[PDB]
Amino acid sequence: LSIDEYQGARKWCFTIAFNKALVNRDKNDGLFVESLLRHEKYSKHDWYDEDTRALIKCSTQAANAKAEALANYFSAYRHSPGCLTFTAEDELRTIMERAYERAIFECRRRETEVIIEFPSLFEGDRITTAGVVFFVSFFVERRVLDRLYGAVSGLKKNEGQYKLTRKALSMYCLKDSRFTKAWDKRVLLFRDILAQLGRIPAEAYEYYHGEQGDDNEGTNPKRHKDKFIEFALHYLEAQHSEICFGRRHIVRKHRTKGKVVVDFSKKDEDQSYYISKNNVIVRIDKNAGPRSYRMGLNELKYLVLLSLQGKGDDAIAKLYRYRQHVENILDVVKVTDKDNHVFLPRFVLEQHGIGRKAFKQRIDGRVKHVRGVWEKKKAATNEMTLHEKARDILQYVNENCTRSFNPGEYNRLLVCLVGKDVENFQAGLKRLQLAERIDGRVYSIFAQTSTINEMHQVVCDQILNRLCRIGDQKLYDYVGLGKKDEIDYKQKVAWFKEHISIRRGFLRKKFWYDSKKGFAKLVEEHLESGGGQRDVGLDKKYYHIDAIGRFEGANPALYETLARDRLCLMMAQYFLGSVRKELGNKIVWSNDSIELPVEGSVGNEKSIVFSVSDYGKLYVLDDAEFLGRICEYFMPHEKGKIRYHTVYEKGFRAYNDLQKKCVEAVLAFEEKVVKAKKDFREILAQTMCKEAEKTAVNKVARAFFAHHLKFVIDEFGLFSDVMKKYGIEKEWKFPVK
RNA sequence: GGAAGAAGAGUUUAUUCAGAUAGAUUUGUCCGGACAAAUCUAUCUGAAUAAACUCUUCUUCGCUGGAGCAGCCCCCGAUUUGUGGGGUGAUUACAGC
Repeated sequence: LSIDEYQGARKWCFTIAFNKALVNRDKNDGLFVESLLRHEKYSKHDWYDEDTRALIKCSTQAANAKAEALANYFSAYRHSPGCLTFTAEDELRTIMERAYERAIFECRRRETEVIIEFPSLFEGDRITTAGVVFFVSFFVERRVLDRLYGAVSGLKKNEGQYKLTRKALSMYCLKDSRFTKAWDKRVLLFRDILAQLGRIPAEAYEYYHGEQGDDNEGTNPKRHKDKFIEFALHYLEAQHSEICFGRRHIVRKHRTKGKVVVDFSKKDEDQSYYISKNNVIVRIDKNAGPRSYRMGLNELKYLVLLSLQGKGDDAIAKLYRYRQHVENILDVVKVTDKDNHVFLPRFVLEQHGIGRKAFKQRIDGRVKHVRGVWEKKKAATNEMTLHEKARDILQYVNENCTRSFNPGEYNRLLVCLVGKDVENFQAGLKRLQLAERIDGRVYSIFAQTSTINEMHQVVCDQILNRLCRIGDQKLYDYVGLGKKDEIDYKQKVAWFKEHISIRRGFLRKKFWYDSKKGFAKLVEEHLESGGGQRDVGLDKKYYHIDAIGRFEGANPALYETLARDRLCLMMAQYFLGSVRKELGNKIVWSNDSIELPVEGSVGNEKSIVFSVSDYGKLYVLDDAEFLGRICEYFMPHEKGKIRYHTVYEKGFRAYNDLQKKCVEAVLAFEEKVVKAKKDFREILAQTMCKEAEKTAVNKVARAFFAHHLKFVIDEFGLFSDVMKKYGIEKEWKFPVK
């Protein structure tokens, strides 16, 4: 349809389409892959062949150059004549044919019409408008593609074949609706954190909804375990760069047996952190060299809280200093003061003579503790599990035996005891008695008993009797105070220097010195003031018990579980608000919404409102200051909180209607001035207008070209009058619109 | 009616997503017309993360010496997890039979 003849001002609608394609490419380069993989990525089956899939995956970043080249040719009448023609040798021409064939086959699966072939062929090296619209189908949304499919293109003419042509070209296009990116890591963290935070604590579930006898996870779940540490470590890694915690892996007498090794490699996703009784290992790498420490939960929660206030990084610096200070103390142990005294462990201080304890007090402390443990075990006979009882009974036999039991023999005896086959135990005792490994007294005392409870009671009686016997050196041997020390001091000091740990409560004294408030008050004040502006979904019924006294009962536990849980809430926000880099810092959270405030008047009413799903990067979303500008210049009357859909449906239409009429006029002016005269603002430079006015007109043109507006108000009037000078005038009602 | 760890097989519970099917509202295109987007309300498939519950296979379950600056427990107080004072015959970033 005179595709080559179509030139000059008669064809300008492609210009804005390619300008939009450029800004879409700037937002995301992967849109090409997404459009090519629309039906396969989130679905079970792929109609693409393996070779076609390999071609699509390998073909990346080359197509955008071709798109940019075509945009330049369509943009200007002056230059770039040979861009349109392309060789059939190109692989892009192969993948286009494959995709078009698959799409037309899918449309033919609709068996309504097969009579007429849909035209999409490119004649030899040249490409028709069908090829151009098919190519620009990628990188754009549905509505712009429909507008370009309008009467501007000659294909729009309605026939019986028209509907199938509309479907085939639009097959690989993406709707301007959300199409939210959902497989990102941060979103999958946020959803699970919220879901787990919506669960009943165990202790409160035991009573409030507690049943006299006890569905399960069915209706109102119970959180069996707490996962505060896993989320806190993820947040700490995400926020800062230096910190990377240790991780554990498994790979492969007591020789060459597989033993877990703590390593700091981040290559494998399967690696899980190393937490054993609420201890972690941290790495601080900066400046001269790496360093490391181990920390408890108490110093972890304070740092996690400190980061959110915005002072976190400085705190990390203090950790870097800590080790050095300890070194100084090791030189001045005798000289230094009490504050440095609390830093060093016991054995270091004991050598200098400080903290020595009398032997008799040690004996008295040890013996009563051991006797209390053993008398508790006596009352706990039936309650304990078989695993504990078997070890308890075997301990007496192994202690009585003169020769240390072989590790291999231990397992079979443990299996025999746990199997309730006490006869095998008796047989083993008889076998060991003959060689005299074990005393015959144990065999005599064990023979009568027939149940594990009876044997446990017998053993407890013997242990209590032997503890009851008068003081002797055998008592010291049995309690373990008799052992001597044969290791030099220097090796122990070297080991201690190799392995250091942080004092408990170190962070709290440094900054919150004057504070009288506890943990909960400190969390709650920042939650109310800094802008959490939310509370956990659970009612205060579960987190407190009214009947029992406040201090009495299990209430001291739950009152803390709330105080930490609030912190978790804030962390979840950081995993969603950080999706966008440009905005997301000015964003303010409020009651399950996300609001972006625009000052405007001194009274703030120009705020815009997103939902959680809307903030997920739909194609409609953009940068920050452009929103304020489009609100200022267009639709001034509306005030108050505005749903983003209203701005989307109002401002963008006015912007497009203005821009099309502006660009067509400027192109016509360029053509006319080029004809009258007989790139890079050469015409505007030729104009007798002032250089400031040249800058104004080219700035106004390039602003509408780049889809962002930053020009001042006065420039548009100058552009209007200079355009009027050439004799072509049209009114767009831009100001006070 | 043994305990932890690993590999594997599943099972069902609650939130998200993609492609399709209807209803209302609303906007803009064409010579009253269909169409094109959107926001809510129901329908059908499929996919991913999390929690719990079964089954199969395997692996380890000892003794000696140093460490309690870290993790646990009792006194003493408290809108509560405290650089207030006393224990823990060791839980291990470890070394030897």
